[PDB]
Amino acid sequence: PQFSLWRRPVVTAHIEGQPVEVLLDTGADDSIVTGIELGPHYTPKIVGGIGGFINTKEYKNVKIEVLGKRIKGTIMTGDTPINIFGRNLLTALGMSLNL
Amino acid sequence: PQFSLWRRPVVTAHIEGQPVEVLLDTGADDSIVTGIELGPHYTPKIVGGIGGFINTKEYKNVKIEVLGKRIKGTIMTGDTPINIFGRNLLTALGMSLNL
Ligand SMILES: CC(C)[C@H](NC(=O)[C@H](Cc1ccccc1)C[C@H](O)[C@H](Cc1ccccc1)NC(=O)OC(C)(C)C)c1ncc[nH]1
Ligand SMILES: CC(C)[C@H](NC(=O)[C@H](Cc1ccccc1)C[C@H](O)[C@H](Cc1ccccc1)NC(=O)OC(C)(C)C)c1ncc[nH]1
Repeated sequence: PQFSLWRRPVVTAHIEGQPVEVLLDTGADDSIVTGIELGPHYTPKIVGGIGGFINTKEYKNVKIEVLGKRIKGTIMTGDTPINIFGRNLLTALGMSLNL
Repeated sequence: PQFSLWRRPVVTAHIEGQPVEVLLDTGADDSIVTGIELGPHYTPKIVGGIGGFINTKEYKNVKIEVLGKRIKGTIMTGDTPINIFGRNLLTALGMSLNL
């Protein structure tokens, strides 16, 4: 599809069956979400942005369904004020920025 | 053009004469640059990032040249880890996000 950017590109995705709305972020390296419980097998991390750093819980090989595609990829869960899908999940779907 | 998001979409902008590497960001409602100072006539703002709230200096009608275009926009200066061109300049340039 084409997101023209006059509204925030918010899309509904299913992460291991849970339904969540996420912002398609070209400015983020990772996809950080909150509100899904994915289990005790994570690698602890810390990522930065406008306002400072945040501790994350990284999970690899996660079943993701977003925009008619189904991919497997790394999602981080943490206290992020906005759910985000960064370039690691946008490249898996083959999305791109066009001029 | 098309940017495939495998590498961070950073380009060169010349904000009112001055050269700056900026990140093409769809997750951003505004554009915030650091390391340039645009002057005393600004309106203070607060915007929220991932680590929390920052204060920015907002300058309206800033002439910009990115890719082959000469546009005018609102640029904010503040404490960002990376210079970002958000949805207000991307729509001005006419860029889209596609799958
Ligand atoms: C939530 C994350 C995905 C996103 N942050 C990033 O993409 C940031 C952008 C950034 C660039 C340069 C310095 C600091 C931060 C990247 C992550 O913080 C850091 C970058 C970094 C490296 C070394 C020390 C400190 C930071 N990278 C990261 O976590 O993952 C990689 C893929 C590079 C290993 C962000 N963008 C906007 C708001 N938050
Ligand atoms: C470049 C900044 C503006 C950007 N922040 C935003 O886009 C933020 C965050 C956001 C993104 C997506 C969905 C909801 C909220 C919106 C801005 O913070 C705020 C909205 C807001 C203000 C006060 C309290 C709460 C929200 N917008 C803003 O200052 O600019 C306008 C002119 C649109 C009002 C950011 N920081 C890190 C990544 N993106």
